[PDB]
Amino acid sequence: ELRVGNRYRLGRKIGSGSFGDIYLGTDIAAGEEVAIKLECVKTKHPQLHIESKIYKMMQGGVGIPTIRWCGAEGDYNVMVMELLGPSLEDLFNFCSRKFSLKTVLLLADQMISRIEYIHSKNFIHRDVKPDNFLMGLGKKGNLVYIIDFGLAKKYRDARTHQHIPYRENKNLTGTACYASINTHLGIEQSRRDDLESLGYVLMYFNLGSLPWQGLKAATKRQKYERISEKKMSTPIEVLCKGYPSEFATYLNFCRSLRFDDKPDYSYLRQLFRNLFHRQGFSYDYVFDWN
Repeated sequence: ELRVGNRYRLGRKIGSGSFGDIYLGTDIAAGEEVAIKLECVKTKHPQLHIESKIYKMMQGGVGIPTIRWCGAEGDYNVMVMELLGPSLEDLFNFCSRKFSLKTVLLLADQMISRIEYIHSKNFIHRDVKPDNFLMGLGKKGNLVYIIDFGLAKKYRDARTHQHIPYRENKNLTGTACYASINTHLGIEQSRRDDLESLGYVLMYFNLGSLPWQGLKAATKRQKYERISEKKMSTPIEVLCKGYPSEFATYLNFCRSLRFDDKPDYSYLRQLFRNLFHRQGFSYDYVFDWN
């Protein structure tokens, strides 16, 4: 029987992540289902070990999955991960690509907090998108988790908190559709960029689409140019027309942050909390899918 170590039976592919695919796993003894990420070792720049280290530095945070680095069985590096529930994109689809305002705001409160927590541990995520947020299981089915640290980067020194310098970006980039304007301009990402991307995710949930999705017959690398140009030419006020002004205020705030600023996470959450409460909502974790 093909197993990881002696413990995790390997199953079918269940998805993709940064730098490697994900397969279903079954603790032969415990019966518990896990996710197993595999990275081919044939590369001069391996990433999965680094990613496992970041997860380990985040462990114990609310909404951070538990992982196990297992080193290299033959041609693959192996990381075993807590199996979570559906992603927010999956749940958006279960909801026929319509979320209520209450659900968007329930999600927004937790997603800002998840990003704040990563930042508190000295990293930026750099690939904020719907598929990297997933709901927990069972008791923790009301908790939003954030996943995938393969593109994450330290933005400040752990001992001195000296911020990384403002420079042209060197590292690989996340999805074009949710990238910040600074990323399109070739500047190193910092805390502000993670939060700006979250603003595009929230407006995606509000709209069902973003105005820069949908593309032209081209080289694909042109396709990135198309997304960049439409995003930069679309004012936040046009993007957010017809939705509560807090979504536009949120995005303007993130765009106006200085590179090394500590974002006012509380302000951003409070914009949405006071909107949520003005509608008579309660933070009772009853999402549309419940």
